[PDB]
Amino acid sequence: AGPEIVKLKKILREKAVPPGTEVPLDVMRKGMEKVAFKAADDIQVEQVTVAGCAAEWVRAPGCQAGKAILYLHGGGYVMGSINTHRSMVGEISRASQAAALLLDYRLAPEHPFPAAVEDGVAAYRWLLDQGFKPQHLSISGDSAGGGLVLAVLVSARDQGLPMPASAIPISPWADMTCTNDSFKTRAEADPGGINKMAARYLNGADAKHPYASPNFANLKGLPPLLIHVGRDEVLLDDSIKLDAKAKADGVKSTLEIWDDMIHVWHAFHPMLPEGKQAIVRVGEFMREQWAA
Repeated sequence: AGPEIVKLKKILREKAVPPGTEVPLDVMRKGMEKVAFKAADDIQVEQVTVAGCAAEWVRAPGCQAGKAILYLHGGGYVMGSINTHRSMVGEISRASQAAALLLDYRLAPEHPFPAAVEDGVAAYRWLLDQGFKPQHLSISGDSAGGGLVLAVLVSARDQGLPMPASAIPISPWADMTCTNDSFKTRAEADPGGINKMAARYLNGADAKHPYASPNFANLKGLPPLLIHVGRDEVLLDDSIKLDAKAKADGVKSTLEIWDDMIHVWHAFHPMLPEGKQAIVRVGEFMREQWAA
């Protein structure tokens, strides 16, 4: 075992709604805004707009000259925002000695798929039109953000974009049909409302569309991947298959299933030792890919 996730699973259990209570969308969004972590005080921010989206360049101490991270936040594609993900991304910047571009890409259901892919690609392109050098770039992202990381890669590659040096999807949702065992096998260990979000993002598009659900994509050509995911999460299967397909596709990845972990446990770094360490390790990984 270990005891910090025990306290914290108990905590998260008492705060989740029931099973299948039906939460409005602005009620869910404000929820997330109201309980989002304050970024550490040593982190600095600087707002920018990019491809018509608001953004923050998110810089911790340490940050090196050429380097950058296109960070994409999770939230189901229908929620989450610079603010909800500022704290964790600070930490990932601290661990990786790079500044992050923390994108407020378009959300459904006002902006359905392929909107948020069109934003990712456009931000990446922008980083390049700023003269960040592909091999100095990394791209990372939790949850829905994690699948998008992929989707932006396939997408940018299809359009002739030089690939970045690493990509680090965290607990990615890369399969919008949500049909994987882990939704059953793993359900009792996590805290379908995730299907309503597909429906919201998809808005009737092919749910196996490569750019929506990149576990059905051609990944041939993409850069070394490090994929994080907790044994006690519903989304486990999405991460193993991500690893399978990459393998299948020529790509390097290191799947690291962390046990007794839950969805994006990184986000609980302020009170969670594995939080802190998973983040450190995300850092080592892009630093490693960059040193190469």
